[PDB]
Amino acid sequence: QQLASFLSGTWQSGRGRSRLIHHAISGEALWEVTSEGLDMAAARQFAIEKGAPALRAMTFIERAAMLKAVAKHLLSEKERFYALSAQTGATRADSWVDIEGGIGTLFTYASLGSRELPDDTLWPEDELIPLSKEGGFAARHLLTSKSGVAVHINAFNFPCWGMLEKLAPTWLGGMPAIIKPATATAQLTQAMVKSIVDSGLVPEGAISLICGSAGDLLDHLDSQDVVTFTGSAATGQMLRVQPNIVAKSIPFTMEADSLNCCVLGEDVTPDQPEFALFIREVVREMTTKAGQKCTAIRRIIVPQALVNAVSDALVARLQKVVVGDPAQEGVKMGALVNAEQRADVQEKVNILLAAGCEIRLGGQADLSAAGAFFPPTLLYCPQPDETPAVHATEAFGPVATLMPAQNQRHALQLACAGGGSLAGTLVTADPQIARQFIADAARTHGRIQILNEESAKESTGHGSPLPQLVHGGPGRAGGGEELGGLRAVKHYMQRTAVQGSPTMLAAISKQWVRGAKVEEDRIHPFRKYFEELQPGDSLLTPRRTMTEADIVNFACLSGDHFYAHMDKIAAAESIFGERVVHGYFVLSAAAGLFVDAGVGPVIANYGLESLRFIEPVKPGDTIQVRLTCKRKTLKKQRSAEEKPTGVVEWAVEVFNQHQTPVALYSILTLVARQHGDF
Amino acid sequence: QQLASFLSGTWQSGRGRSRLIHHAISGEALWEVTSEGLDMAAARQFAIEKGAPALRAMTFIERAAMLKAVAKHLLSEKERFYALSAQTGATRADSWVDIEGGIGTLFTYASLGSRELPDDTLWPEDELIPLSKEGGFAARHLLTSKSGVAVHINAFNFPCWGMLEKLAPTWLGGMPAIIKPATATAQLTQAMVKSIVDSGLVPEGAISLICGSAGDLLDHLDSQDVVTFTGSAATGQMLRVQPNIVAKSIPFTMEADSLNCCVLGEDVTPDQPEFALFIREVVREMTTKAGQKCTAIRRIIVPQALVNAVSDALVARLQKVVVGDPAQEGVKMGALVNAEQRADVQEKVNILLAAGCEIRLGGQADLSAAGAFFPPTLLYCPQPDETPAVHATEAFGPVATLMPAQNQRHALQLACAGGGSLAGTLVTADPQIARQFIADAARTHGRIQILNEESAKESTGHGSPLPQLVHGGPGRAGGGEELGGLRAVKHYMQRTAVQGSPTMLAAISKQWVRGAKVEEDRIHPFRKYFEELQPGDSLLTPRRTMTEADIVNFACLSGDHFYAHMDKIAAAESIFGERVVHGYFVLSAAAGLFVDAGVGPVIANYGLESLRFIEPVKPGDTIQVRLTCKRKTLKKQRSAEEKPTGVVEWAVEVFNQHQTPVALYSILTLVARQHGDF
Amino acid sequence: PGDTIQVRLTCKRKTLKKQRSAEEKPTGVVEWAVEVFNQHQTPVALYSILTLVARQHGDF
Repeated sequence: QQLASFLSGTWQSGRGRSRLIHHAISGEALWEVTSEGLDMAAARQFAIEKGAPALRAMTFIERAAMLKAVAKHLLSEKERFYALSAQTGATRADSWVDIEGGIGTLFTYASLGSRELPDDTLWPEDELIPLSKEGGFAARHLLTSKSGVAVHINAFNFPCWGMLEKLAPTWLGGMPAIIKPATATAQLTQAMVKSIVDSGLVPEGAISLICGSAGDLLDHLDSQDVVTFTGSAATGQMLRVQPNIVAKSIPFTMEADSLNCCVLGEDVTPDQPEFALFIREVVREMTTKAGQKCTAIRRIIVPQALVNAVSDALVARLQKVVVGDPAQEGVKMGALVNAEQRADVQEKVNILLAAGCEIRLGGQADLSAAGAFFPPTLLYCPQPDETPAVHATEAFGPVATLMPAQNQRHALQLACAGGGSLAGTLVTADPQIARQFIADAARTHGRIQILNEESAKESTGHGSPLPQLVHGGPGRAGGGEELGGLRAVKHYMQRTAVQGSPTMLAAISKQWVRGAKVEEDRIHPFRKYFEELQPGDSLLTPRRTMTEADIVNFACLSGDHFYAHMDKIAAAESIFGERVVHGYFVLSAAAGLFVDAGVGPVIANYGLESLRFIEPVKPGDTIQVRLTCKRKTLKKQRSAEEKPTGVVEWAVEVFNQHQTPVALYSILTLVARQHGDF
Repeated sequence: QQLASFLSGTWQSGRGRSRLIHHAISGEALWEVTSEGLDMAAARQFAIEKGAPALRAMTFIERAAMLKAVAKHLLSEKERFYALSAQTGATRADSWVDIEGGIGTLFTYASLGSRELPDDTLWPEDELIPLSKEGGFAARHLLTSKSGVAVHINAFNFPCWGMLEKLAPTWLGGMPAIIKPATATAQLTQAMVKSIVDSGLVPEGAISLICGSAGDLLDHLDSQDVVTFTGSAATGQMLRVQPNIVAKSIPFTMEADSLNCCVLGEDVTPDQPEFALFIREVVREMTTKAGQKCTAIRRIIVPQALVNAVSDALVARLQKVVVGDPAQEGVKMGALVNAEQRADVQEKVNILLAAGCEIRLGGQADLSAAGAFFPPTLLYCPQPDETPAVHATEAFGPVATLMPAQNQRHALQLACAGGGSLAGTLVTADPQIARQFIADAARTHGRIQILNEESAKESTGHGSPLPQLVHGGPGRAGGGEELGGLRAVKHYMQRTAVQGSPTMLAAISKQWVRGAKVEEDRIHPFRKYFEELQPGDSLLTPRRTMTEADIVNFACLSGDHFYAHMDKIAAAESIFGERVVHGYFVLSAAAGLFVDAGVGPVIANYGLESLRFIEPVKPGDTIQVRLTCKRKTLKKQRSAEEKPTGVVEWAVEVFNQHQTPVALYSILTLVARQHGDF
Repeated sequence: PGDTIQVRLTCKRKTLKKQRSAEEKPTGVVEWAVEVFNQHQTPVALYSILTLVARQHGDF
């Protein structure tokens, strides 16, 4: 039964050398996978010529909506993916974390994209940077989608989450994706790809899949392509030195095997709840996914005195875990994905034992059984500082080593001795211990969780990588970063400093910037609908003279009698030298000047972005307000009856009678739209 | 005369194979450089053991102050550097751009560090990310200094700017630097290093210099080290595939040769000022530094009709440039740095001519003269789309090629055909042309300037890389990024997502976060000095009942009679369903509730960071304010008489009678300090 | 209290004023009818205001 790969817009399979996908439980070969003789250059060309322009033509809002629609479509058909994930030897809980994590990642990226990405094909990331005394020359940073292709090479650990976690920012960045999943679990990935292709929610060529060898795809890539890799250190190190990749300076991101630690604080004792939740956390991370998650705990660092206690409390809890076929009731842990994986894990355990380690709970597995089952294994290292192999060798299975520490600094040294890790946990109740541990060991771990009684109530766990947080680490972990929210998007884009006149930068950004040309229409901007508004549509308001009465009345009404406003004697000795107008009164008076009272397209204010008071305002000063449309962001209608609205940001500039700016800030608004989009 | 290298805290030179530094004008060998037999592992160990902890112990404010002090010290001794830069064959203008650019970079990084980096050894980059319904589990990103060493390998182009542009963010990131300058101009770099070492403003081992070969330093590096490279593509590609670098996943940044373009818009005509300033820009970039700056213009893309005009206007302007010894009056352009450089430039010119190019102004140089002089050269390509060598070969000298374009899209294709560039210029007056050009060609250029009449008045130039903007580009440009303001700092740090209870994250960050434990002292927080304040010091204010009178009075005083507040009929048909209290009145009433009136440590408000109105406030609702100290930032005294002040950020949470948060924002304040620091 | 007022302002009459000199600002008298209604559209106030409005073109 050939596993088809989707490339050049067609489902096709290769001929020649084939690799077998076996059922993890049954042991029967149920797929064979090959891509020999398929034209990889044609696949790349197809993705570039039509997928990439179609994605680039879409705005970020449209791409976020496409992600949301794809997330809903995939969620509707989750049962198929559950059935196919059962073939990988994962329980319902493991399939839940994989599939729902993937779909949750898509939802989260869609929400983030909708909330805080521009309604444009270009992304101005920062505010204008002044570079001249007159303000005739400035610059700002843009992010533009790369015109090439993103090549994602995934591991077998998360066939579905591992795809969508890279696919969501790749698509949100406007880049077509070619996905090369790990062979061992490729059959699952294909199914989701099929769904997406059959959804008709994506442009043609926006997604391609290669089942089997990548052939010579990496030899056909150019400067505008990117490569992401997850798997063994050796394979990624081989790919990093690819002559074509190094010649064209192609961005290459690698995530590799990591020795994730779990440090027990010296403040905790067996009587504390911290002890119990530490044992529970370690066992959960060891047993979930048969410890085949890249964030599973491999090293357990505990105080010397506590060792003999912990070694008991784990084993008993680790004894209750039942390893078997997840279909039958009473199994809480499945099997590994492959017999080859089991042999590898056994080899790693044997290496650790040969390098001075003691079995606390069984490390020998049956290397003749049809199922790829491995018993929960706990090892012990009496000399952690004299055994380097415990800090270099990791078993990609339900295997962890516990080691003693002293004086809370030896623990930090042992945590840092990993040579770089993806995740770390410290279990403590003392804030100072947490501070010291982070300050000394965050440089070697990409994620650290401080687990206490308060956190454990709703903690998503040590091993679950959330889409709002970075997934990566230095050194042995590979040196990549992923899933850092919008950070990930910026890996599929080119950052360009654009210099020039503010007017030119405003036109380039399709956002008004300080010092740019404005349009005054003689129609008040708040009376215009979202569609009639343009960035640069501006109003110069009537003036208002600030009086001593204004200071007194605002201080009375607000209750703020701060000495700088209401005490002459003290204000004489202040930096200003006399009593001044309240900053918030300047803001309030400005609002009075520019706001149109009538019922209109403006729905709500709801926001104020970045307020600085530059110059004091004195009685007898006269303020004037320039109100300019800065940025427009359409909001997709969540239903059919909802009022079609858009987010409009307005730059407000408040000047005095000398035209010197006294207040500069931005307000957010909701403006009603004439035309909806269901 | 041996050129000493500063490593292991000592000035020392090597023995054996030596390379000669010649005077660019005279041609006499005046230095010889060698580092054979010097212990590179000892240098690395020395930098790591004492330089790195000493830098890491310092806060960002202290490190910014160290940068500022070093900048002032270097500026005091600039004449020595001018005299030594004269030996490199650079004019006073070129030496000015190099030395003052370097010192300006140091000043700018110091200012940026002082303004917007925390008063701590850790850097929380973002706001708290909620990850639970109760708010018991959250996460935020920290940046921590790497414990290793930064190895900077620089080019001969900017011996001093090229060092300081990397040194300023490396030190601001808390990382020791080992600098390997290009041999050809190493004598200049050494001098500045000497000054720094002799300043006593830096910790011991915070800076090392290697003059000559790097030996086997790259074989001794670990996961916590970083490498930056500038120079030829071949050398950087060789370094990228170093077995030790690829094994330990050591961050490697490369900047390589780029074919910087200058596109002339189709809207411009010879009668327009745009034409003149285009000619002036192209000639300036060609002639400055004898075109040895990495951002010099190499390709000139002009409309077909304009070609014969431009080809004339350039040549005449290019004829007036006098090439000779800069010491004698009437030379506006110096020589190249080396005879080897001259031979290389001549070889590249000959390659271009062999690949179908025509001389418009002389390309043949005297390869027997003592001085490394090269005449200003202008070439012409009749078939730009049929000659690939014009889009791959660059001459690192005063050489540029002009080529025709058509229909404004062929120009964009030719600009993108460079395969990635550091800088690009478009000369135009039409905003739509600028928009199209950016939208289609920003993905292949790291910096683009739109040059018009308005910009040219104070434009710093096409070739000058400013410290607030990114310096880098994809593909042929190397794929690095540098000088992106604080972005650069983050390349020398590890980004770690820290998860846990808000209380633990507040302790870890030394900044109060939403939902964390607070301290109520029964002393009002505004009455405490900066030193007595702690993040988490909080006050729960008295309550104030919002009334219809309050709405009317605030609308009257401010002048804002928006229908949502002052019209019952319209407010009935709004989303809220009845008239509500002004958001700014909620803000003003909150200020009245928490502000202490008395003369005290609080000096000014000056700021409001991020305001969102979550829930409407109705008449008969009662508001209460929780005011908490969020972040403290000490300000270094610029003089001895200045009042010692610090920036304190306060989180303000305004609730209604149901304890539901109606306003969440942050205010900035200046708080006086008891103890100054001169 | 609790009534909501709305105002219709309409130009009622225009009366040009002859310039007495050459430097005087050319102005005209404009009368405006003001109608103030409540939420039931029942008129609660009816009156006229006088105004001086500047002219673009004078007549010496």
